[PDB]
Amino acid sequence: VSFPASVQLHTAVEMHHWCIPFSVDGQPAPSLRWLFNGSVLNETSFIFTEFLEPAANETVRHGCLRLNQPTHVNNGNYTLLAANPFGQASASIMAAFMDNPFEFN
Repeated sequence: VSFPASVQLHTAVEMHHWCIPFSVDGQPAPSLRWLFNGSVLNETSFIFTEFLEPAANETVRHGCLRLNQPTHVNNGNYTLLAANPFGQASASIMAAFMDNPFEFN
């Protein structure tokens, strides 16, 4: 069972944590939904919505659709849809996180 403490460090590396910045306003507070290339994007533990802190001033809410482990499969068009009783809005953005994989001939 019992033995001495051992430890090991490696070369520091930058992760590929990305953020698609967004702002959302409306009262009552709207609901959000994302689309990836036109279809519902279901949030996982590696792709999820995250809000920044509320200013104390405005009604807006700022945040990120965070992507912690993106690869070329995640390259595409992203849309955020918001809706409240008084109206519905949408905004598109194209994003690329990694080049497309090399293919031989």
